[PDB]
Amino acid sequence: GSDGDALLKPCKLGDMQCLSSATEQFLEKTSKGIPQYDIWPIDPLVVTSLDVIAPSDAGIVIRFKNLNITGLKNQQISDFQMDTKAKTVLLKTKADLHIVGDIVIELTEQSKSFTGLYTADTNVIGAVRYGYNLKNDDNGVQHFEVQPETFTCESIGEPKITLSSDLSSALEKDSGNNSLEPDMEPLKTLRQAAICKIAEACYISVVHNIRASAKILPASSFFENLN
Ligand SMILES: COC(=O)/C=C(\C)CC/C=C(\C)CC[C@H]1OC1(C)C
Repeated sequence: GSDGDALLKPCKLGDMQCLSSATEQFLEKTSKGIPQYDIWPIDPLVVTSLDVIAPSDAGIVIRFKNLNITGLKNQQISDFQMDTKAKTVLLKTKADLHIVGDIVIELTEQSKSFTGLYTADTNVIGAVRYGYNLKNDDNGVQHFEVQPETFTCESIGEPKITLSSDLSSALEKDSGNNSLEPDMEPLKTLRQAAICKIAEACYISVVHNIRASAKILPASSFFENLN
C-alpha cells in the first residue's frame, strides 16, 4: 500500500468533502491493517468463514469460506448526518465490492450439501448509525466516545453473481433453471444476504479501528472543532 503520508486530519463540520475524504483516506491506510495502532485490514478483506440463512424456506444454509472482498477501502460516502443535539452520526457508504472465495450450500429441507467457488461483484450501499460524544480520557485529554454503530442495508445496485462451473452447474441442475437464476433462491440471498452480511463483517473491522484510534488521538484530530 503506497499510502503512508497521511491517515487522519481535522475537518470542518458539514463539509461532506472533508469528512468523506477523511473516511476514505483513513480507511485506505488501515486497509492493510497494522498491529501498531490496533487496526485490522479491510482491503483486501479475507473472511475465514461466513454463514447465512435463507428465509426462502428457512432451510437453506449458505456457509462461505475464505471470502476475498476487495474494493471497500476506496469506497465513497453517499450521505451523512451529524447531530450534536442528539450526538448521533448516520452515514452510508457505497462502492463496488468484489467477493471471491469458497461457498457451501447446505440444504436442510433437501438434506444435502454442496461446496464450490463463489465470486460476486457489485456496488454495496449501506447506512451506519453511531453516536459520538466528547469526554476526557484517564489522562485528562478530551477523547472521542464512539458509540455502538448500527448496520442498515439500503441497496446493492446490480448484483453480479458468479459461481464456479461445478457449483453453479450443481445449483442450476438442482433447481432446474439450467442457468442459475439470480432471484430464484437461495440465489436471492446469495445476492442479498451475502452482500449485506459481508458488508456488516467489514463494518465491524473498520469501526473497531476508529475506536482504538480515538484512544490514541483526541476528538479534534477528526474535526477542527467539535465543541
Ligand atoms: C464511517 O466513516 C466514519 O465513521 C468516518 C468519518 C465520517 C470521517 C472521519 C471522522 C470520524 C471517524 C469521527 C466519527 C466519530 O465516531 C467517532 C467518535 C470516531
